[PDB]
Amino acid sequence: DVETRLTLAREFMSGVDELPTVPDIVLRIAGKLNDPDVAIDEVADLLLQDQVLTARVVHLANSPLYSAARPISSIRDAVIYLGLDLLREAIFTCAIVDLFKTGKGPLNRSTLWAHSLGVARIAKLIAERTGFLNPVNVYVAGLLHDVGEVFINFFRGKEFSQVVTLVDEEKITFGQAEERLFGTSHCEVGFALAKRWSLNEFICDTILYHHDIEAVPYKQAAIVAMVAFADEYCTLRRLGFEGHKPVDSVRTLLENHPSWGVIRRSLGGSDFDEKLIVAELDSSIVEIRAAVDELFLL
Ligand SMILES: [Cl-]
Ligand SMILES: [Fe+3]
Ligand SMILES: [Fe+3]
Ligand SMILES: [K+]
Repeated sequence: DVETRLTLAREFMSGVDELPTVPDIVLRIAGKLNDPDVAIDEVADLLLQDQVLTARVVHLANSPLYSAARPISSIRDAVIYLGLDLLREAIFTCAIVDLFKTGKGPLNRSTLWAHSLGVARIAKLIAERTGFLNPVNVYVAGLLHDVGEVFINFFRGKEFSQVVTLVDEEKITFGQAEERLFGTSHCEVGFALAKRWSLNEFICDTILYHHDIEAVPYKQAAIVAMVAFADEYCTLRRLGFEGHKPVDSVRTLLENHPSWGVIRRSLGGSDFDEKLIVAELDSSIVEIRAAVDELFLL
């Protein structure tokens, strides 16, 4: 009954007069992720007129995670030092942050952003460790995964207020509370939204299926599997808000997570040890959380 939930999701957006938008640069970048031979200076040139976006990009570029110890002070430095993929990634991040800032609701702006940035970054780490060829695509799917909660929070806040208090009082997940109160969730709303924005279906499906990887109706589902894992990981390691049923052992859950099999079926040649990946994440999650929390203050 996804169409029932998808129909309800579209009706839920109908009642909003002015719907959120994303910059053309976000859609442009989203569209070009698979083209290895784009000219870096063309990408760089997109920032030229935008002093605010430019300064944001130089700031993220200079962060340890992007730069290491090398000082990035101009955009010219960022171009030379980041290269095409990390530059697309940094620009995407610095432009999409306006979506997460431009509103208020019952959940704090910073809650949704920090969780989304965490998911993006962890999902990318997984992409890298499992040999996935275009990890920026996983990053972008990750950062957008909960764009539906952003919508409900900012645009149907009066209503989301009730989701929050049902969650806080009966200790169910946001997705469960949404299902009960609205008959649809941020998965379906986020899908409807991303479809309205003309985002590729690899992103749309990640938004739709990220709370149950086992629902994806096709075999090559690496990105979704990566972001679903990253979301559950973040939620279980203090980088989230959506809630989770009680777990006997988190490490064991993460080690046995269904995404690992989905990634292996999608990437026939990839050899990885999910035990060591979970261990690595756990060893760096305090640092990851610090970096996330510090980048932009929303
Ligand atoms: Cl739809
Ligand atoms: Fe979610
Ligand atoms: Fe999430
Ligand atoms: K503020």
